[PDB]
Amino acid sequence: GKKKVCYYYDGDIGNYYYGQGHPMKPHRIRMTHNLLLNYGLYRKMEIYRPHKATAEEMTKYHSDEYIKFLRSIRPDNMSEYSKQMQRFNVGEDCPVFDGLFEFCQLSTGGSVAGAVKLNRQQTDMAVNWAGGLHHAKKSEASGFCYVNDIVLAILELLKYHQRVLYIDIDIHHGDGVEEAFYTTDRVMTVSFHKYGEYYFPGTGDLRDIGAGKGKYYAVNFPMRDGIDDESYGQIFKPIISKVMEMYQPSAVVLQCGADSLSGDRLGCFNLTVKGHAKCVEVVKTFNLPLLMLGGGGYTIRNVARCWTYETAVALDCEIPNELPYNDYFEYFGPDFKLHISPSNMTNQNTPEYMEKIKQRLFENLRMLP
Ligand SMILES: CSc1ccccc1C(=O)NCCCC[C@H](NC(=O)c1cncs1)c1ncc(-c2ccc3ccccc3c2)[nH]1
Ligand SMILES: [Ca+2]
Ligand SMILES: [Ca+2]
Ligand SMILES: [Zn+2]
Repeated sequence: GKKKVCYYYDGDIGNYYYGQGHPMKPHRIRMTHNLLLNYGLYRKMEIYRPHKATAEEMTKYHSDEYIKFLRSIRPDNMSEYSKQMQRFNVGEDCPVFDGLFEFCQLSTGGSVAGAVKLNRQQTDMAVNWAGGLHHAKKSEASGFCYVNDIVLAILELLKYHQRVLYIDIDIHHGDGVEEAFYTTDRVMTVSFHKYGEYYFPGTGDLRDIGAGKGKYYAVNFPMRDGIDDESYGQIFKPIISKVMEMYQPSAVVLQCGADSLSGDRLGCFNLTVKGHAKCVEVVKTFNLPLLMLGGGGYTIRNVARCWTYETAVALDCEIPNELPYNDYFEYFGPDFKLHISPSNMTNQNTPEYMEKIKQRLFENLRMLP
């Protein structure tokens, strides 16, 4: 029926600045919080402030060398660590900024706290919008991510769950999560993303299905520019339903990257908030312990709308399209509405392409015991 939702948020998260012109804007999490608070969602869920994850917690997946570098690097001592910066991919994409390590601790802290809270059966859904940083590697930062909170949270769930299902609806391929569990059947990583012609991160081919004991436990749905609600909607439920039937998981982690929305400054997809939220509703019908994370998103007004609505969906709460007054009301102009309209962009994904990729995916799903 209606489930218990635990929400994680640190009031300071919005103060971390990546640098002038960088598209990663932590302020989008404070806009999200302010919007869902202003709609009255605080009355229906538990709000918790996440702890600052320790180097011990982070090293359950990451190397000590990489975590020690992260916990010591600063804009002032930058010149000293020139070699280490290159080794760990800290530079233009993943800059060195004031409070970098603290930001990682808060982002991670909520994901691991949600996994613990779910493990103890104290909640049915845990939400951490500051998490979902799917590109971070064992000893390397990548695509604005430094610590892979998702991998750490999955490692936490694996303590009480034999099989965990990871679903990634960000526009980019969830490389870091896929790589972490590429050779195990204990975690199945299913990712829907845009693919081809030097599009970040370069990975996510349909033919990438896992290795060793993890062969057939890595699923990838490569899409082209312009995918709409209708096209995405016809593939998501059938793939997820088959993955549930064959894989039979006991816990689910769903990364909700909003960079797959219409008009995103870094994305080329054309989903609306109702189309994006349809994925949360689909996953929610299986009534399995669920951890909901954030991820991509540069058009911060659309990110705030999307995650406010997906929190409402998780609560089975109907909220009006008319936006309530809030601390960032001017960002949502000139409509001041919660829902967004799709653009006139061409959907390169022909329905036949969608059905062909889906067919090949189901072939691979037949290979599970
Ligand atoms: C959407 S924000 C997000 C939030 C949470 C989790 C994930 C994401 C995400 O999708 N991250 C990946 C985004 C793509 C990275 C992509 N980079 C590359 O392709 C390569 C880099 N090095 C070699 S190739 C990129 N797209 C735009 C820029 C960019 C633009 C302006 C900048 C101005 C200042 C400084 C840096 C900047 C980086 N970089
Ligand atoms: Ca994805
Ligand atoms: Ca796997
Ligand atoms: Zn992304």
